[PDB]
Amino acid sequence: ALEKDRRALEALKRAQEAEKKGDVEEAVRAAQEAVRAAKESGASWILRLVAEQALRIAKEAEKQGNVEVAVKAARVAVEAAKQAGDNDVLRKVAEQALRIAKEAEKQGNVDVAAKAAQVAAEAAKQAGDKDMLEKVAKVAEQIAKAAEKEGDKKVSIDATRIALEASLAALEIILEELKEMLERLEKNPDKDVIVKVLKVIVKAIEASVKNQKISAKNQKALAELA
Amino acid sequence: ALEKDRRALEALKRAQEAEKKGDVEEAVRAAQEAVRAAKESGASWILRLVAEQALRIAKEAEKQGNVEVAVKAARVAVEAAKQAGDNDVLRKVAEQALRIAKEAEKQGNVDVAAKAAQVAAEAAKQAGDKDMLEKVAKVAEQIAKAAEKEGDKKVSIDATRIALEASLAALEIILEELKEMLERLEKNPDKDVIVKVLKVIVKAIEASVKNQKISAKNQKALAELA
Amino acid sequence: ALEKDRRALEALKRAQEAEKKGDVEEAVRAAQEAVRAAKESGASWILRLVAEQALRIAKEAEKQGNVEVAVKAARVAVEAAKQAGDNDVLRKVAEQALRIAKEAEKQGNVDVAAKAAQVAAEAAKQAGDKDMLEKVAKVAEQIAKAAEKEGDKKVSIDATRIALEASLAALEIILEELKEMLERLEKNPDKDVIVKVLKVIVKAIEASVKNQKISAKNQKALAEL
Repeated sequence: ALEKDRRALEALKRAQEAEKKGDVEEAVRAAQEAVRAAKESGASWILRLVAEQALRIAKEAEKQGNVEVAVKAARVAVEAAKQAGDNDVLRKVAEQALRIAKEAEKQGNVDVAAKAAQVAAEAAKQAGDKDMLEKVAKVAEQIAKAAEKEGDKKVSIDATRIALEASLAALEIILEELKEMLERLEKNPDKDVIVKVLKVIVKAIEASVKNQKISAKNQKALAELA
Repeated sequence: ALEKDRRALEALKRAQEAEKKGDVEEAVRAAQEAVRAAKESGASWILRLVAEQALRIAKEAEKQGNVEVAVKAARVAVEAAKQAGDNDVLRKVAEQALRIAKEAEKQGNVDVAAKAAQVAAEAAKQAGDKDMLEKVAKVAEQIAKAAEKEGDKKVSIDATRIALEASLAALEIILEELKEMLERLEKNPDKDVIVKVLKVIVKAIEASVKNQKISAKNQKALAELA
Repeated sequence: ALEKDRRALEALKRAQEAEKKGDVEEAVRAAQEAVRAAKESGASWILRLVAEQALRIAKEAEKQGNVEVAVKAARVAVEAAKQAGDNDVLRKVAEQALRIAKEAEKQGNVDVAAKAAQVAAEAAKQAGDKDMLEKVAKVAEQIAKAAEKEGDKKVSIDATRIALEASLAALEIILEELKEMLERLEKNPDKDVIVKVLKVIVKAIEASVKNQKISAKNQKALAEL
């Protein structure tokens, strides 16, 4: 709260050596202790550095391939921002985790591509971004179809699960926006408000039908296993 | 009339004598013979007794614990109340089975608890009580969450299946209520009727999201099996 | 031409002579050769002729009562009409594959009935007929209930999967009709257009509930093992 943040800054001082070099071993070890010691302190002012530093170690991990360790750095980034409560960094980690997922898809590593999609769905859910959640759901659907071609089934089933959980979360946000527009129509009836509510109902039916579309894929994946 | 029916009332007295003597097991065996002879006669009047009588045996067990015998008596009650067609008794069977299911959950027997939550669902769907069907789902979710901690995974799948079939039955009722409101919208196109139809659609979508969220939680219970 | 091609035309002629003879069984074997060679040509038409000819083999196999051969004839017709387009040919196959499904029923062959319902759901989904896809999903439900009464559980799971796929396909088509109705509401927003949009919204929710009902039964079958 007040008397243990200095232990994290010195753990951040032992972390920033990976700027001149490209070491990922000491970068993930320092990121583990940084996001850990900062979370127990509960000081959102030290969580803003470890979250931004994790974006710096994940950006360098994105270079030179290294997608296997880039997701481990984005996992640290989302854990720091999830407990801090900042909505802007969660949107940046979500968009950056999508790159790690699309890169790992090209690298042939669907396991890392799925793990990067989970982090992308992890930050987008907590931040409440409906446009990002549906995007993570469609990226996880491509990883699932890619794993189906790779004959993996291990990641394909987990990729549909992330696609379903991401699209289900976006369906809740649209549902909340529809009930916010419903209470606005109350005590204020108008043809312009009715049209605005009808447009949200269509968006909700669109997110529901796509959610059932992903739901049938996850049942299809489970049916191939059993 | 007087045969294949007198045998039903004799089984009721054989059950009534057991309730005062004890051993509710023998009371259910008599109530099982009663509902069998009552269903053969097809008299809705005798079916209301064996239903309300078997309900009494279920409450006799509740104080004695023995939730295994309570569900057997609640299944006889819901089977007799279903063939009779009296929704008042079916609404009482649903509430009593929720009690047995919550007590079997406190006792740790989540298997009997799920069987009781199934009996509660059977009664609430036959009577057409959406407010009870949504209530049954809440309990069947609690039993599923309870089966998660106990390690009994087969019950967790069966409990989420029951929470799904209850939410599904509630969605059909709201869908029927929506088609009646759409029927009153075809006649007299009015701004006030539109607001009421818009109000039901949001409730139908909100129930659909709750059903797809229960379905997603059920598929999560299926993907956990290694 | 001559090479690669023509091999399908001569196979179709052998099929036409087999239809005149009424062997039907051999007619499917030649038609299988014809649709494979026509895919090698990758040419519009030819396939269109193989699709329309194979339908006739499936029609005369209904008169013969050989529903087993009829589902292979419709499988070649749905595979040829899929590559050639012409959704009126696909709609013609789905109508014939449902007739095969009902004829496969009642006789007792629920496995072939499931194969016929898949073909009907294959054509109607490609053509985009929600009224046929809904009709395929209802017949696939009749196969699943009958497969339970006959005792074969593997066919019952396959029948519910086809029922869900044809029901999910029709739900996507109705969603597109609703999006088109919403865009017409944005350009002309008044009471009468709102009434028609709300009428489609009810049809979209009614299909969504019927799709979730089949999804739950497929999950129940997946809960086993």
